[PDB]
Amino acid sequence: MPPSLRKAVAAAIGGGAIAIASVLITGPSGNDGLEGVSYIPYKDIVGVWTVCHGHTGKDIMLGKTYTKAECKALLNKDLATVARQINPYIKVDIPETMRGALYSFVYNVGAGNFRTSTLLRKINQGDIKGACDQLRRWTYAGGKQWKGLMTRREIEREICLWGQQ
Amino acid sequence: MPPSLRKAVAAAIGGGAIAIASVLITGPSGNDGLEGVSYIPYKDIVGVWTVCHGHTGKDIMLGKTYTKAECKALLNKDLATVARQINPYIKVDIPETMRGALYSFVYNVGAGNFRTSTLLRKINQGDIKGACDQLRRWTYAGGKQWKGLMTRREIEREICLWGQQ
Repeated sequence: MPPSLRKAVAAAIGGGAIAIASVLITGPSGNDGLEGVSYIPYKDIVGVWTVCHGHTGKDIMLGKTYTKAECKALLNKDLATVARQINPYIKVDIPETMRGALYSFVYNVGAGNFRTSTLLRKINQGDIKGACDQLRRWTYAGGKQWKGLMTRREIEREICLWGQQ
Repeated sequence: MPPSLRKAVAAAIGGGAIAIASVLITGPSGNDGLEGVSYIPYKDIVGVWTVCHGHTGKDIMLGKTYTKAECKALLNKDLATVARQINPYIKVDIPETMRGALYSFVYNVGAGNFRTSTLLRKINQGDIKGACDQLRRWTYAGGKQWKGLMTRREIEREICLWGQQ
């Protein structure tokens, strides 16, 4: 992964899994994360209105320009939700970096998908490393494998393994 | 369908399939259709850089704020590309309204999915009404049905059937 990303993540680690995921998502510069960004709401290709760093919800105001700070609060709020949604499903100790990597993965694929994942099963068997490899299976959409998802999962995979090599 | 769209598509008919498809994608106002719109490029959910009416390609200037006029020009080229991609595969005559609906559909799901569809199979065997119904089967992605695609397919289906009712 880009050296600038490694560095932003390392700076974020003291903030814990939330800060780490936040960095993966926005990138150090706010433009350059794993998630696309727009300060004006837009319809994605499944017809869902999206704003900021991929925030979705019925709170989104159509004719409105969101501030950098409004977007930060939305992300924090959404990542808190991700944490609440998956943490009780994780039943072994894991590094804050892996947890952060998982918030990013789930921010993308959704908590339902996480809860029924083979990945989660591997985690709970104490198979931390193998759970990290499972990220590779999540690179398909619309019946097709996507280079952008492959890259995204390799980066998520790397933070996943940040502790263990 | 919304009456405003009905009027727009009706006005577009003399302009052929491309003008019809343009109405569907950009909407009656040119600023609110089936497909989303952004004037600053952004990375979509499969990590692909996008701008304007969902334009993708090697010609996207990341630091540029695009104008409406620029966005419509790009859509125009992309629609001609969709037509080039699918028209040789359609062996029977179909109304312009139906072909316009198909451009919009293929703009969403891609020419690969179209070329292998049961939808196309039915078209070329003359089952036009059956082709149109097939659209309703294209509302799934990431293992779930999306209300936004269901609404889109219904709009595209109505146009697809414009001729015969």
